[PDB]
Amino acid sequence: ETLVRPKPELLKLLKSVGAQKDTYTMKEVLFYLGQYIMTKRLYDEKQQHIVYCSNDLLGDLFGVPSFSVKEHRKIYTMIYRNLVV
Amino acid sequence: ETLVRPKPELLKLLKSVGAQKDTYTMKEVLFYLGQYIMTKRLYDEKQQHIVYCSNDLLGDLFGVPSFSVKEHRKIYTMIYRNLVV
Amino acid sequence: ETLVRPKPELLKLLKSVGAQKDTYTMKEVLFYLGQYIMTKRLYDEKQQHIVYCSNDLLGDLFGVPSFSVKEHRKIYTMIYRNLVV
Ligand SMILES: CCOc1cc(OC)ccc1C1=N[C@@H](c2ccc(Br)cc2)[C@@H](c2ccc(Br)cc2)N1C(=O)N1CCN(CCO)CC1
Ligand SMILES: CCOc1cc(OC)ccc1C1=N[C@@H](c2ccc(Br)cc2)[C@@H](c2ccc(Br)cc2)N1C(=O)N1CCN(CCO)CC1
Ligand SMILES: CCOc1cc(OC)ccc1C1=N[C@@H](c2ccc(Br)cc2)[C@@H](c2ccc(Br)cc2)N1C(=O)N1CCN(CCO)CC1
Ligand SMILES: CCOc1cc(OC)ccc1C1=N[C@@H](c2ccc(Br)cc2)[C@@H](c2ccc(Br)cc2)N1C(=O)N1CCN(CCO)CC1
Ligand SMILES: CCOc1cc(OC)ccc1C1=N[C@@H](c2ccc(Br)cc2)[C@@H](c2ccc(Br)cc2)N1C(=O)N1CCN(CCO)CC1
Repeated sequence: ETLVRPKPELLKLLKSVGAQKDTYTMKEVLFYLGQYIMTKRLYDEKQQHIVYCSNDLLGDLFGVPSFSVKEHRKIYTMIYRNLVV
Repeated sequence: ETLVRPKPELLKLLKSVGAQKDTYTMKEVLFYLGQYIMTKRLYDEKQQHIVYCSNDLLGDLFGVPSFSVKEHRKIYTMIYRNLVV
Repeated sequence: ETLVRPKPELLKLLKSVGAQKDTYTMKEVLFYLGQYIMTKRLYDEKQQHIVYCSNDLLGDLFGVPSFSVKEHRKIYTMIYRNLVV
């Protein structure tokens, strides 16, 4: 049980999909992020592993137009930058 | 910020010297244990780096009668078992 | 409470971390030196117990490129060379 504290904007994001805490485990962070992408359909209708986030609050936070769910380190890094760490 | 959550006993120990939260960074955890040990003089006054936790809550929580503050890995481990981690 | 007087060099250093006295108590100093090192990020990233001070005033004061926080007398010996009396 290793918790993290998301910054104001990220916490706003997680909370838009049901999150209710201030600190979370990374597992929870990724879960909520996953749900958010799926819910707002930021993934490519054709190939679901490609995420197109430009034009969304998510794009702002990750600072990239798109990314692959395979790029784990890149993903951990983009989340990192959004952590009161 | 990387937070951990102390089990009830460790949490009493921590709060017995001033702690006021439920989750802490390991830096804050070790800071407090430091104070607890100093405030109760569990350290050997003839070798200040040796800690004798025998017959003390810290001893029941760490499962050792003594240890050196130089055994970092050992200390992180004894602390791990007292974490809802 | 045995107050101590840090030479000009070291005295100026402690100050940089928000210290306000010409004399302190070892417990106070070490706490600050620890703060200096940490936030200054002078420790090996995969072994926080290793301190790389070269390329820093601290290395000057101690006269060492690096050292381990486990080297206790050495850290005392080094601070005793930075103290009046
Ligand atoms: C948004 C679509 O994401 C996927 C697409 C895939 O296409 C084949 C396969 C796996 C995923 C997927 N992997 C998950 C994940 C978790 C942590 C890290 Br680090 C990386 C990836 C996790 C995820 C979490 C956060 C972020 Br950011 C990106 C991906 N995650 C998911 O969100 N999904 C939703 C889509 N489905 C399809 C179900 O058949 C699989 C799981
Ligand atoms: C999300 C996966 O994270 C891990 C996976 C690991 O697999 C080898 C090992 C360690 C971690 C881990 N390291 C933590 C961390 C904290 C600060 C910085 Br700077 C860097 C890393 C911290 C972390 C924090 C932010 C980010 Br981004 C990535 C990792 N963090 C975790 O969240 N962990 C470690 C503990 N475990 C379960 C152990 O019983 C869950 C995952
Ligand atoms: C209780 C005895 O404490 C010491 C005695 C020493 O003898 C020379 C040297 C260092 C310490 C000391 N080191 C600190 C520490 C922090 C993290 C890890 Br992991 C290990 C050690 C930290 C500590 C924290 C938690 C735990 Br468990 C053990 C040690 N801690 C302290 O509590 N200190 C700092 C050093 N001095 C200054 C006055 O003599 C005594 C108090
Ligand atoms: C005390 C320092 O610990 C680290 C030092 C590192 O060196 C770079 C890297 C990662 C960590 C680190 N790993 C985390 C962790 C959590 C669960 C498990 Br199971 C294993 C490891 C978790 C941890 C939890 C409990 C215990 Br016991 C030991 C480590 N955790 C941390 O405590 N931290 C705090 C310090 N930061 C960087 C601060 O600038 C990194 C993460
Ligand atoms: C800056 C990192 O320092 C450490 C790294 C360690 O790595 C495992 C373990 C213990 C310490 C540590 N020991 C403390 C200390 C106090 C008096 C003397 Br004599 C020697 C050491 C004291 C210190 C004081 C002055 C100087 Br010089 C060097 C170290 N002190 C600290 O500064 N810290 C701060 C960081 N934390 C992380 C815990 O998760 C541990 C304790």
